[PDB]
Amino acid sequence: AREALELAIRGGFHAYLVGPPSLGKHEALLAYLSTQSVETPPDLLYVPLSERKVAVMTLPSGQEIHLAEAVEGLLLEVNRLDELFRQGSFLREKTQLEARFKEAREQQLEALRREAQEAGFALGPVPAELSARLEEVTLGSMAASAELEVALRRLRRDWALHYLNNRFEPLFQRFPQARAYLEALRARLARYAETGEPLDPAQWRPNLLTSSSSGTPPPIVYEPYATAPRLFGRLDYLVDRGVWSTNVSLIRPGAVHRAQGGYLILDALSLKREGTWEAFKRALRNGQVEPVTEPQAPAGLEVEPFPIQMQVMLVGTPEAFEGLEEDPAFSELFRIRAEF
Amino acid sequence: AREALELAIRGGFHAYLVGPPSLGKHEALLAYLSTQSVETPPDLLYVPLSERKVAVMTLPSGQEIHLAEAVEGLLLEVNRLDELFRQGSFLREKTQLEARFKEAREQQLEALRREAQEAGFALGPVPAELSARLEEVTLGSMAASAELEVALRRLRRDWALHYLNNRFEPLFQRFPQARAYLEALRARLARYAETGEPLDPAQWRPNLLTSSSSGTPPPIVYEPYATAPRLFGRLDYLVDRGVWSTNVSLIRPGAVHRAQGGYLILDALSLKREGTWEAFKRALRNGQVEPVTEPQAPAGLEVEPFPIQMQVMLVGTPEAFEGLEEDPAFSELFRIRAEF
Amino acid sequence: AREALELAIRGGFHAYLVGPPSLGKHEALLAYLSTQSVETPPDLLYVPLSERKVAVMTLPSGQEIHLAEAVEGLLLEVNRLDELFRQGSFLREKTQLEARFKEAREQQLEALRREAQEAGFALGPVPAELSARLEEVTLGSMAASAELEVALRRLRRDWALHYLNNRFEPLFQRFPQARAYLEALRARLARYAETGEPLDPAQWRPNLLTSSSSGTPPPIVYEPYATAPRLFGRLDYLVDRGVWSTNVSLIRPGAVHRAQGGYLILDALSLKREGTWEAFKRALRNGQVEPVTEPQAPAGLEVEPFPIQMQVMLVGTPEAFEGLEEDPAFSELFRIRAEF
Amino acid sequence: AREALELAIRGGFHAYLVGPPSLGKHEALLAYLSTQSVETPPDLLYVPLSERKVAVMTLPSGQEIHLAEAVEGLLLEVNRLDELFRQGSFLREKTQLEARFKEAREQQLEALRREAQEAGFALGPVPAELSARLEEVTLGSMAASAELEVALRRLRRDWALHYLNNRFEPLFQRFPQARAYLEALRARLARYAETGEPLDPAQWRPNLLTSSSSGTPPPIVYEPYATAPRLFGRLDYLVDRGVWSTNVSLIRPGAVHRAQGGYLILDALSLKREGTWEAFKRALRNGQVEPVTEPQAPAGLEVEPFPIQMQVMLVGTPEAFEGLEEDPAFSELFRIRAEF
Amino acid sequence: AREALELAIRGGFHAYLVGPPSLGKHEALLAYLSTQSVETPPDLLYVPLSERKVAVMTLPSGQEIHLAEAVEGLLLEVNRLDELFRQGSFLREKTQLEARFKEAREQQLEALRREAQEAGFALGPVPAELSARLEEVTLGSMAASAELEVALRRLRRDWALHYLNNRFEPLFQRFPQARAYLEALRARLARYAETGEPLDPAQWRPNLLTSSSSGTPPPIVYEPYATAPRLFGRLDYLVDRGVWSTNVSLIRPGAVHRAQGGYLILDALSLKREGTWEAFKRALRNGQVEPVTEPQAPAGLEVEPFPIQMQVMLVGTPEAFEGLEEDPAFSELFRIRAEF
Amino acid sequence: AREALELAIRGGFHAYLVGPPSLGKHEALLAYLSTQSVETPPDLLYVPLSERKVAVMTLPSGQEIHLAEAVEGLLLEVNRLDELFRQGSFLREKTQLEARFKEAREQQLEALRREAQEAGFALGPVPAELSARLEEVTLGSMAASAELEVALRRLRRDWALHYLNNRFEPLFQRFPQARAYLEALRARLARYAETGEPLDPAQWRPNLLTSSSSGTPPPIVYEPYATAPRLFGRLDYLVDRGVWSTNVSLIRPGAVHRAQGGYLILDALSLKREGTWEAFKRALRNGQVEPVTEPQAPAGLEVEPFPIQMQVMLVGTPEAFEGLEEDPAFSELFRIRAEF
Repeated sequence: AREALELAIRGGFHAYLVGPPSLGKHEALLAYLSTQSVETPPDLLYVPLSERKVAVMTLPSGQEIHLAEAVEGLLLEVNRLDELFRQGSFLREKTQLEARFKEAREQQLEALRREAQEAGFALGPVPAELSARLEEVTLGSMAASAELEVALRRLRRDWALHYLNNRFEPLFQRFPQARAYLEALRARLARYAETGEPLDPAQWRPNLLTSSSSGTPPPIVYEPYATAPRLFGRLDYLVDRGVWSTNVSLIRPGAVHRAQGGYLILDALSLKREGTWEAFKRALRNGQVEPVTEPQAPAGLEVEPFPIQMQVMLVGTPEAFEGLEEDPAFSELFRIRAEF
Repeated sequence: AREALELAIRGGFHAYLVGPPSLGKHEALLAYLSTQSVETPPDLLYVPLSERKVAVMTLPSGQEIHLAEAVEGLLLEVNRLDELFRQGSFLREKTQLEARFKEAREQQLEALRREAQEAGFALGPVPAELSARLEEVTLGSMAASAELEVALRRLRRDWALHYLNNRFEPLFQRFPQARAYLEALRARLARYAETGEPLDPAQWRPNLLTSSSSGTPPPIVYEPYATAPRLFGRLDYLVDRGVWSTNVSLIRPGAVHRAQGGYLILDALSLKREGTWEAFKRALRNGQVEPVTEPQAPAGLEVEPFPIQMQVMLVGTPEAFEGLEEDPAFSELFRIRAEF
Repeated sequence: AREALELAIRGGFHAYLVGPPSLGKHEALLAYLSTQSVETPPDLLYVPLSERKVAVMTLPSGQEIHLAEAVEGLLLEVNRLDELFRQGSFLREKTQLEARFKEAREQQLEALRREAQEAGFALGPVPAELSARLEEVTLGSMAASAELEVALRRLRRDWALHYLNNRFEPLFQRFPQARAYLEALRARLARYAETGEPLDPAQWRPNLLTSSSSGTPPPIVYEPYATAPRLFGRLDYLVDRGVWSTNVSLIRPGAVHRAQGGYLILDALSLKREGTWEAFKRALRNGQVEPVTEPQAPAGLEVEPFPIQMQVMLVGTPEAFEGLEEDPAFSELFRIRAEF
Repeated sequence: AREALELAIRGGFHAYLVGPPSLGKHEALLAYLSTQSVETPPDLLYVPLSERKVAVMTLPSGQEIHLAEAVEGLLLEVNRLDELFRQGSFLREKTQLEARFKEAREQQLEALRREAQEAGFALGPVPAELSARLEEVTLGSMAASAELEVALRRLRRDWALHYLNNRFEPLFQRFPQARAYLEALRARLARYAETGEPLDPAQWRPNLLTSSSSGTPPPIVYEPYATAPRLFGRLDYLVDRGVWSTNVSLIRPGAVHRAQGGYLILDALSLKREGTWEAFKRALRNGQVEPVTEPQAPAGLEVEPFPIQMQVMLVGTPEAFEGLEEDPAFSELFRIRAEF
Repeated sequence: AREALELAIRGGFHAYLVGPPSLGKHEALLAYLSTQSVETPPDLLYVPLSERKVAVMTLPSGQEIHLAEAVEGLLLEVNRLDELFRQGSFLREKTQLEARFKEAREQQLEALRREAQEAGFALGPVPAELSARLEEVTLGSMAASAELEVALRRLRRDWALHYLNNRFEPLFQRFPQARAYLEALRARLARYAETGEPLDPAQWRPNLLTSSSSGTPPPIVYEPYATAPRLFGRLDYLVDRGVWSTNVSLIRPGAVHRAQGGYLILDALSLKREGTWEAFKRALRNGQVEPVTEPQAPAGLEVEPFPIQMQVMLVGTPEAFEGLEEDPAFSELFRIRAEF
Repeated sequence: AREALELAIRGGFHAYLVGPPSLGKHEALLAYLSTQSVETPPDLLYVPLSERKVAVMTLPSGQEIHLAEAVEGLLLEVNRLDELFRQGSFLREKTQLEARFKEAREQQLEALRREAQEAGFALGPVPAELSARLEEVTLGSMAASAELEVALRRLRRDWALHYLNNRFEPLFQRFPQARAYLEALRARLARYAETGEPLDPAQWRPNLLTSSSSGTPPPIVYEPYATAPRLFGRLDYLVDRGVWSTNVSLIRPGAVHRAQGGYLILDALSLKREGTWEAFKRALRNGQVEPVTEPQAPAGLEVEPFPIQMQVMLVGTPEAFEGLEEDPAFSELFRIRAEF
């Protein structure tokens, strides 16, 4: 009874608690677990490495709130980049290379103008094969033109990175686990500099899944209703007019996200009724799971599978277990049985 | 005389050799140096991290030929990527998600068609505010359409990287110094997969500057004609029609590139006649230099400065040195004077 | 055709070759593969950590022959241990502590003898409660006796380890990957010292599975007959009289063992006919497999799963593939299809 | 005087204090030293790696109390292992392999029974060489029987280690210096699982020798009575009936154990009177010493020598030193002499 | 205005603030900066590696006060060394080797005395070539004499280092960055032992340049008067009678020393009036500067250049900047311009 | 016999071979050992860290010849330093600071000369307290004079180290174990620069003790005559006139030096006859020994103890061992006894 339960707690083990038909057995296991304590759990959370790609991040317990606050500051850095490009020192480097490209165009124009022989500046007949020369200058002016747009972009980029490396340097040393994510944000702010294309905060913020936990009391989730979305989390979508979209902030946590580092108490009967035993088995066997998506939605995300790091306690009556007990994988995963 | 010279050789020192008006003093210093030997020099070379950005790479002596051969193989990998996208397993993943996007469009079309009330399929009057519904479907079909192009790109990309990581893995372990450059090539082949846009070999190949050297005999360059381009190298350009362009293969080595790890014998008189003392001073003081460009060309490269790693021997007559000798920086850089 | 095949070879990929009914298609793929070369494969082999437990060892290519030769020498070390216990220096430490235990017994005997009052040495009536004293001495002599056997064992052990650490020290530095296995052998020789119980060479030798390979030509196995034992290896047993037994030398290699680092050419039809598709799928998915045992044999081994490190080429006719092609896992594992 | 003493304290030095015949000179040196402070001393303690082998452990100051508390918890884990073997999931693996061995015996019995020709089941004449067959089955049933006991042990072991690795993992990371000792305890609990043989707490607990010390005030021991056991500690024995025994908890600390990290004030006269100068000299020279045993006791321990890590101050009158002063080793060890 | 300023603060940037003729613009920038906070600055300070050589040391913020206190204790260690050489154990090693050298002299004297043939001890005629023998003994006695002084020095040295290594060991582990400096002090105390030559505290103490700073508020220096000595610090000299001298304690901090880790507010007009723009430019470009010396003083120090680690804000009116604004290096260094 | 011997060889063990009175038993053990092979022995040698201090160096087998050749080159570097100080660039820095000190003296002289009031340049009466001023200038000129000698030394030193660091840099990377010794040589060449005091090659060369050995055949020394100097090596002395001296080249190797990595065959009888059993015991117990010196020589060296790294085989007749056999330390060190 209590001994089997203590054994489950002390061992690594997933367990199942078997009791009489009376209800609220969950609310007694809960009271019991909430007097224990566990090893401090890290913060596990989702972050966007791009608009489409979402990774799992692990931070020391308590640090995720601070990263999120730091990210809100980085988003406002677009206003600082704007002011940076109003500075005279930048405007001077800028016109300086503009003149470099005016010069090249407006000399090949003056070499094309010294056709005082048969032409007179456009803005004969006949041509005379200086007709080719006209194309040289045209094609060349368009090429110098695109080459100038690019060089301005590269210029804005370089200035932007000079400024941004000062903002980011403290962050890398404060959040070494967030390194790839901070690099992704830095690149994206650099692209705002090149392009002027504004950031949607909702595509770039970290998605904190649960509150940080000391371990005392342990994280504990009771799930009476075991659907796939409630166990595994789900991805929501925005449909504005006819347009579908989605982003990292639209991932909604399930029990595996909220119970990280702790205990997940699950109603067994509900697990059977719902589709979910087979998928639950797979999740436990693999150590990870993805959030539920709507198959055949015209929008999507590449989401890293979320690791399973909790201990599961199934609750039910003998009758409730009988369907489960006849599967050989049941006792392989749920080694300990506990009573009353 | 010989002692001062030995002293220069054994010490780290830049020197100057002072001799009578008779010519071929260079061809005697050369004969002398070519009996010495030096520490094995690494291969120093230029590689493109992008079409516009060029970095310096250091490889163990002899390895650059092998990297260059490996790069020629990587360039031909575009043909392998082509065959990869003719595979049934890929075509099936491809049509599979095509159908996913046809489904979404051609159901919202059938929901838009059940306006048998006042419409009849286009391909009244009046509208009736199902007019808005028509736009939902249009805007939504265009969005699903762009979302599909992107997802195909991401699909081709992912397949491409699966294949390319097998080709690149041996290279990273064989050429750990070439890591950033190999990553740049891998990304570029991945983009050929996304885009179909072919690679210009000349933009992506490493530019080997000198033959590898054992150190015996040492690398030795004699430069009788001390212009900036011949000392520091230069960047060439292609002008085809009126269009200017340039790339990493158009960097032409100077003496600082060819004398790496060894000796640069320089005619002193020529250094004075030409513009070049001031720039030479700067190069030595800074430990690095860039190749000469045509200022105000409408095309350019971002080129990492090339490190100076040679020992310089100035050759001349007493008269030839007098202009140099009156500069305080002269003897600071050229500590040793040698005779005859 | 050749292109798809080259693609399979250059990529990491498992492939399948589809051809006309004509036979010997295998002998042509073989001729082709045997002109390639692969990265040098490590030696993968089975070693016993105990009489019952078998682990996988990885050695640099070519080193396994040398370990096996070293192990043959270690087995003969039992003869050296025998001579060690014939040495006077050891015999003296030995009798020295024998006397220490004779002393303790044969003084408590002389304290028990000074019952000249009512006794006379055994080897009244009545007893007189010196009856308890008789038991003290008995129980005490038996305890001192067992304590002496143990101390002799500990003595032989310590001497044995002094000698054996000199033999083993070069081995640890020559074969750092073999460390746990060498420790197991050292402990077992130490136990021969304690116990006199001889070693069965067949329980302690490493089981080399294939000849070492440079990579040129690659390891290549053709398997026309795809039973579980021939793919995965098997465990044999000795039944001498009615007694069952087994050991690490009775593991027989299959194709996954012989094709390590190279290519496994497999007849597709045979894979279907035999039980084996499902188990083959599992092996590939898991990256590892165990050798086949006779279920319900009264003897067994704990065998570490052997990693799969080969590239598989399925050979067949279109007809031969049709049963396979209708499984979604087929093309997931066999990405590349090649012709003729 | 005070200067020589300060010099002794500040230097590393063993010293001797020479004073008038008046008593309580120790109680004045003590008052003085107890105002100083020293570098924080680690906890040095004895732990059992087996029932017979005792090692020295070093822990950060204050951590030994916590290890000892953790060890008390590990000892009670035998109760948890008991409950573990009452679990249905374990009982099922257990009968499962019991049946595997019943099957093998009770089929070879039915093959032995089909001697309906000349036999009739035992539980002719004559034999007929099926007499050999009877032995096959007997010898084979005994072998299958022993093989079953072993397999049950191995089974209990494996389950036990699954559970115990969860209990031990936090300990290894909390007490990395205690690693060998925790491994020894884990193995011993695993053997309780195999065997049912209970642990004697007194053989497995760490033996804390002194209270932890901050360094302020320093550890200080005054020893007026310099026998070998009081300086070096001793090993006690239990003699219950006639049986001798001993264990790690029966080691009694001496001054070298209690003064670790600090000062040992020693009466010089007493050092002379007692046997102990020669042994004290040796201890200091070697940096270590073992506790005193009763030579020729029929029980013993293998005890790692305990390091000497204190500074010694000899106290006496001029007369008291004269016997010591005439030994050349005296001043080599006691460099500083201090007065009054 | 405020935005440009925030931009300067958040970026790494040197800035200049342009305002109306009204005074106290500095006292407003100051009020503003003193509400910010910066990353904790290390302690940067000057330490003497010898009487003539001065290095820069970096310590964790707050640790320099503790090193300085530790150094004051090390200086007083000369008194402890004095007492050490009054110890009998040392005096005995000392006379012991004195006798060894008396013996050698006063036996070769007794071999020189056994010229009872023609001599009689000095303190004939004629000589007789025992005249050479007289010189042997003389030259030999002088050599044994110098060899004895040296051996006494080496003796005092060795004793001194035995004692000093106990004092220094805690310091090396407490101040690992101060390692070279502590080694220099240890050697110097060892030389006091050899030589008796006392230490001048002023030559050996660390020279703390500013108070340690948490970063809140940031270090801020306002410099209205921009002379070279006030910006860069200066070296003072002592002239006592006609004798010039100087030492590490005579280096006087300038603004670059006091503003380390923070902000240096500088009056622009004053920078122009004084000699100092050119030297300031150089300092910023190089990242370091040396303190001002009196050229052609007959005393000097070898002083490591002090790194520049502050952010500079120039203050002035438009008019005040015009002279500066026309230098291309101005805007290269002062990227941000701020108003009012 | 052979078995005991093989046992000794295979184990780590010191042994003793007991045989009949017939002679040449050594020459048979020798023949036997010279067919074996041992682990490659490092080169163990003596190097001078100063004129008085000698350390043990360990080099990879074969490298000591190369270090010795490198050292011969370093000794000749004094000739290169001479030429360096004949260079104009150095002479100019030199007179430059000479003038700086002439200036200071010959201005305070001209300030002392403007006593045209009551003086007239020396080279009244009465004085007039400008008498003090005369002393200021004198004392000041002497101080400026000594300060100049020092500054020239520091100047020569700095130039010398610039040159020498180029010569030494390859050596540090080629001989990382020789680091302290190379540093000592570099400092000594730097002092030749400061001082002009020539180096005695014999005080600075490494003293190679034995030829390098592959291990096949093993190093083997037979010692029939077991005096202390022949076992342990000795220090020689030079007595030129009456002056005693000694240096690292005057250390003469004994058997422990020549048998390093191998076998030392020792006549047992000779060990008894000579003083040497007690000292031999000590050497083995300590793992190291020093070479024999003449006690009470007026010259000496501080010599690091040389490690013992050989296996010892004592040879004799039963009679020869009897004196040894009765010492308890005998069999502790010589565990194995072998016959015939």
